[PDB]
Amino acid sequence: KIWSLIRDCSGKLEGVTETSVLEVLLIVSRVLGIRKEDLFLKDLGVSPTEEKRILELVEKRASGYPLHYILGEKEFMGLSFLVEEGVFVPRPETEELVELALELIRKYGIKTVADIGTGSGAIGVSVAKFSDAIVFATDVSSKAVEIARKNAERHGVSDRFFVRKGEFLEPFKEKFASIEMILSNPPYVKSSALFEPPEALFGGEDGLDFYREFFGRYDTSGKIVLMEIGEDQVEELKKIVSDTVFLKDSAGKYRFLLLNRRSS
Ligand SMILES: Nc1ncnc2c1ncn2[C@@H]1O[C@H](CSCC[C@H](N)C(=O)O)[C@@H](O)[C@H]1O
Repeated sequence: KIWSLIRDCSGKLEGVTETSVLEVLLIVSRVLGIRKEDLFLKDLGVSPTEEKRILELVEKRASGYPLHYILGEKEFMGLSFLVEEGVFVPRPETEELVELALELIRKYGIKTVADIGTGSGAIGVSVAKFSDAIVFATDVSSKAVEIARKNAERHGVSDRFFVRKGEFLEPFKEKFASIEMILSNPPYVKSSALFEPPEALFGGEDGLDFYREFFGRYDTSGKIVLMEIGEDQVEELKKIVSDTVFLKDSAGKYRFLLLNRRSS
């Protein structure tokens, strides 16, 4: 059977994953070359090369290597984002930033938006696909820039999502002024601490370098700045940026900084 294979592949993963069966289900679909809902048909056996690939990938995973890198894909705001080693894998917590972002575009009629450190493009691509905004996106990784460009093509929004390599908004200076809302899910981990990129997790000794450099260099008058943040960085953020508000996600951990300097 392939349902035994499935059940043995998973015990192998009551390590790294809490959701071993589902991760097995997904690794199986991907080798068999199939949509996940096809696993249920009859005449669904898995023939060698196949069974071969599955324990292969299955153990590459018991190790802690990322599922989504194996899968080549991660769903975020209901969309399929291509991901590969070198790109940060979108996290569920971040969908919250986007829905808050969307509520903001509707509330104000915002038309131009930026997404600092785009990664796979999860934030800006979703904002583009689900609103009328135009989005300027940046990443220091040329590998993120690439994948993000394709995810934009992949979702029909290359005409409203532009990514440029470089840091912060340095590559879009010509556009700084016209930008109404600045979005980011930047590195915020105490570097005073895994297969995702360092550039993407680490925020210096205290995990704030990113905000210190940003609110330090950019004049934000007239703009709405919405950024994801570490659970424990509120009190210290209140001193780099004094007029910000701070929201909790669906869980109750503070997760977002909102600095609304739009007017009237
Ligand atoms: N100063 C900086 N300017 C622009 N991008 C930066 C940067 N510092 C880190 N990055 C980028 O920030 C991203 C952080 S990970 C988050 C990626 C994506 N926004 C998501 O939410 O899934 C990485 O892709 C990294 O390349």
